[PDB]
Amino acid sequence: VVGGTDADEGEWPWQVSLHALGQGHICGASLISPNWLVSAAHCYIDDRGFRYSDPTQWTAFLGLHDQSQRSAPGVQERRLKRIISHPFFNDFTFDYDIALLELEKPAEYSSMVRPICLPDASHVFPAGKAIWVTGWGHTQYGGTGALILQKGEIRVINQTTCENLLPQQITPRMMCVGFLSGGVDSCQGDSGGPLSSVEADGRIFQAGVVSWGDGCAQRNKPGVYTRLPLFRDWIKENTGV
Ligand SMILES: N=C(N)NCCC1CCN(C(=O)[C@H](Cc2cccc(C(=N)N)c2)NS(=O)(=O)c2ccc3ccccc3c2)CC1
Repeated sequence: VVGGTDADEGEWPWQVSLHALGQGHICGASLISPNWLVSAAHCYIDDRGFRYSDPTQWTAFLGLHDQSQRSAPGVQERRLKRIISHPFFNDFTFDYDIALLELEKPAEYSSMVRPICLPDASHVFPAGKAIWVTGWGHTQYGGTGALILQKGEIRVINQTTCENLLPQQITPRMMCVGFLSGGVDSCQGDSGGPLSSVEADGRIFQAGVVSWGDGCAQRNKPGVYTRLPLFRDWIKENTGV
């Protein structure tokens, strides 16, 4: 996260960290139930040197705050039993960049581990609404990741403007969130993480999945996120959630 600040410990109990066997933090995820997490599909694509699509190659850390303190009290470690990438995911356009990750064993709800609420299919996160992006990703484009979870406030951008800023790259499954001036934005390593939106009664709903961006925090290049409401039924059908 670029232009963010240290989050308070336990401030985002739904934020999860996904480590690949011997590679440390690779992507973020969100806890949505005792057994399921939501993340970005592009994080689980095999490459010639490593099988990122193999659930046994991952470890999820829930209730984590500092990457250098993965054993701290309250931090839960879990293995993945399965990775369900959206069938329509497109590695080239990044359309349908969303995945469901089944925990090998249930998360234990605590003050540091708690699911984020999921929005109904018909709900719309309005342009201009303040949203929170969190993650251990880079704090600067071409920089390095954060040890302490970072948080940043950004805003939903009008879909038409989004399409115009990134021509031939924005599908209806995507949504721009951030600022045209840049400054605050997600970045490498934040992919898979959730957008947290404070709703009418203070409860937090997931407004999207960190997916991609042209650089990080650049002017006129807000981050592109996978929308959530559009996948409510898909999540329910695949996880029972
Ligand atoms: N085979 C593979 N391992 N492929 C990995 C592809 C890529 C997917 C998403 N990523 C990004 O979009 C980054 C960083 C980023 C991540 C999330 C949000 C934002 C944001 N600005 N809000 C920025 N953006 S970039 O313009 O620097 C870039 C794009 C595509 C690339 C392809 C290959 C190598 C480097 C790349 C960098 C990181 C990695």
